[PDB]
Amino acid sequence: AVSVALGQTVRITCQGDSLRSYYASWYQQKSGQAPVLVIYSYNNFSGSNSGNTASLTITGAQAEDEADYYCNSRDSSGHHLVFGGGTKLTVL
Amino acid sequence: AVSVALGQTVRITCQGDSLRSYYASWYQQKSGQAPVLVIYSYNNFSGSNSGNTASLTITGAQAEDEADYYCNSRDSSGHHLVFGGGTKLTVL
Amino acid sequence: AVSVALGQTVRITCQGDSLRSYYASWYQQKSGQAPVLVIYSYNNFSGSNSGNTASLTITGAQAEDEADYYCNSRDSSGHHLVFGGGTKLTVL
Amino acid sequence: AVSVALGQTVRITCQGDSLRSYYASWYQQKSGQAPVLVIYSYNNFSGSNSGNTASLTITGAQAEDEADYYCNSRDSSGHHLVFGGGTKLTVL
Amino acid sequence: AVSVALGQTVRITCQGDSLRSYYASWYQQKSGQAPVLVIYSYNNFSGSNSGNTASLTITGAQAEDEADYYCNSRDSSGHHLVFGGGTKLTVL
Amino acid sequence: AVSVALGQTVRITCQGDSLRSYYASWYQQKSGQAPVLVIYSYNNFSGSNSGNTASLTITGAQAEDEADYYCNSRDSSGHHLVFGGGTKLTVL
Repeated sequence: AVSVALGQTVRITCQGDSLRSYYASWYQQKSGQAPVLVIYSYNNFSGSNSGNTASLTITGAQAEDEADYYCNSRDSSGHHLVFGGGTKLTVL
Repeated sequence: AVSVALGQTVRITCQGDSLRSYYASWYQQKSGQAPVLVIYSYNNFSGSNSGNTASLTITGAQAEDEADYYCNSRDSSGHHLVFGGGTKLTVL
Repeated sequence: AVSVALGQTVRITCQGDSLRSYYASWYQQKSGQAPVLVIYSYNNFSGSNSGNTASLTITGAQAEDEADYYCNSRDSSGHHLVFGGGTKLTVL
Repeated sequence: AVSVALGQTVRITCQGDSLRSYYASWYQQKSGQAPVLVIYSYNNFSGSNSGNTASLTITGAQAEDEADYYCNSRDSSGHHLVFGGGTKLTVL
Repeated sequence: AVSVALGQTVRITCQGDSLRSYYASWYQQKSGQAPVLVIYSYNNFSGSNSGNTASLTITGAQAEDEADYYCNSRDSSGHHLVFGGGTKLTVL
Repeated sequence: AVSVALGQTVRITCQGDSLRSYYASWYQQKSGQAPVLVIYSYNNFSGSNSGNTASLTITGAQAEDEADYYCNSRDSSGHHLVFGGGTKLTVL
């Protein structure tokens, strides 16, 4: 009569070798990530039956080195269903 | 009669080898990511039955090195359904 | 009678080898990403039954090196359905 | 008659070796991530029957080094269903 | 007649060796993560039958080094179902 | 007649060796994580039948080094079901 099934099957398989060999003297300098962000500063939404998905993301500085080598499923998601105002499924 | 099935099958398979060998002296300098962003600064949405998906993203500086070598499914998603104002599915 | 099925099958398979070998002394300099963005600065939406998808993205500086070598499904999505004002599916 | 089944099967299998060998003197300096973010500073949502998913994320500075080498499922999710205004599934 | 089954099977298997050998004198300096965030400072939601998922995250500075080498399922989740306004599943 | 079964089977198996050997004098300095966050400072939700999941997280400074090498299932979760306004499953 009714069958409601919410399933998520995530099968991730990685086979790899990361061999990193430095045989000689080296120098790395990635210094100085100081972005100055000044937003909406130093200056002189929805109604009754609705569905609203709003995202504000502010990041000053992000820096990834030698990372996420294999099968990086970070922050994975699915089927975002933002319904508003009343849902009705009916069979007669 | 009713059957509502929300499924997501993610099967990721990577087979690789990353061999990185430096046999001689080297120098790398990626310094100086200080973008100055000044937005809406230093200066003298929706109604009753609606669905609204708004995204504001501000990033000052992002820097990825030697990253995400294999099968990078980072921030993956699907079927974003932002419905507003009342949904009705009916059979007679 | 009613059957509503939201499915997403993502099957990604990569087989590769990244062999990077430097046998001699080298120098790399990618310094100086300081774009100055000044937006809407230093200066003297929708009504009742609607669906609105608005995106504002501001990035000062982005820099990817030696990244995303194989099968990069980063930020993947599908079926964005922003409905407004009331939906009705009816059979008699 | 009714069968409601919410399932999530996550099978992640990684086989890899990360061998990192430095045979010579080296120097790394990634100093200076002091982004100055000043947001909405120094300056002189939804109604009755609704579903609302709002995210505000502010990060000053994020820095990942030599991390997430294999099978990184960090912050993984699925089937976000934000329903509002009353749901009714009915069979006769 | 009714069968309601909420299941989550997470089977993670990693086999890897991280051998890190430094045979020569080295220097690493990642100092200076003091982002100054000043938000909504120094300046002169939902109604009756609804489901609302709101997240505000503020992080001053995050720094991960030599971490999450294998099978990092940190902060994993699934089937977030935020229902509001009264649910009714009925068979006759 | 009724069968309601909430199950969670988490089987994590990691086999790895982390051998870290430093044969020469070294220096590491990661000092200076003093982000100054000043939020909503120095300045001159939901109604009757609803389900609401709100998270506010403020972290001044987080720093992980040489951590979470294998099978890190820290803060793992599943099937967050925040229902509001009265649920009724009925068979006749």
